Amino acid sequence: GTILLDLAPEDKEYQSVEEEMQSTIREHRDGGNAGGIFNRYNVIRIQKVVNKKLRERFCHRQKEVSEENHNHHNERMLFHGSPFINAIIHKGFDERHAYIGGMFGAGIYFAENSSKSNQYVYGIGGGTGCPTHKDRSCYICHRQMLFCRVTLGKSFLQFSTIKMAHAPPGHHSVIGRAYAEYVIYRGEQAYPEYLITYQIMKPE
Ligand SMILES: CC(C)(C)c1ccc(C(=O)Nc2nnc3n2CCS3)cc1
Ligand SMILES: [Zn+2]
Repeated sequence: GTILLDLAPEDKEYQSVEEEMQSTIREHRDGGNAGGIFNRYNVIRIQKVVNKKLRERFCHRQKEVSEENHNHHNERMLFHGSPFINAIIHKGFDERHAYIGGMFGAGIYFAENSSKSNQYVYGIGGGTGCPTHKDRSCYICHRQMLFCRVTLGKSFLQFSTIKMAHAPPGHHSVIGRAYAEYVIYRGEQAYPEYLITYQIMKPE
């Protein structure tokens, strides 16, 4: 099944992913309620997910999208957080477990900003936080999030909240607008490329 490759801190690839993660921390409108308070992550581990069934399904989808998007994937690296990352890296994304409460409909959601996704690591609104301390801003418990290859194909820009079950005709994804949220409606338009294990760090 799924094989995890551990990246070394010396690898440029490691240093790019951590750079994307550290440099996209923002202040969120809920004052850090869901995701905690921090200016930095402490990155513990970065692992590359290798799964043959999933790579195959991703590629397949990727080709269909290319055809309808002038032979462009429009692939982006985006974050995703969920308390079921473990099911994700073994069975892929599953739109049947879509974010029912999502602003732009029932799809699978991704962020440019790591701090956005981190808000969903323990559940929606941050849930009741970590299992041990029930603390959404815990600094001890290890969190995991995904930095994913996401096939956006042709994106539809939505500036209003609106329940969508699927992308608009001729489109493969929705970009919704504070900051943009990227939504896909098919699980195979995302591959969980990097599994990041980390902590949020208490500001000094
Ligand atoms: C399994 C349950 C708890 C239903 C679930 C529901 C929604 C999400 C999710 O959408 N997470 C996420 N990661 N990055 C972003 N988001 C949404 C904003 S941008 C993850 C898990
Ligand atoms: Zn904890």
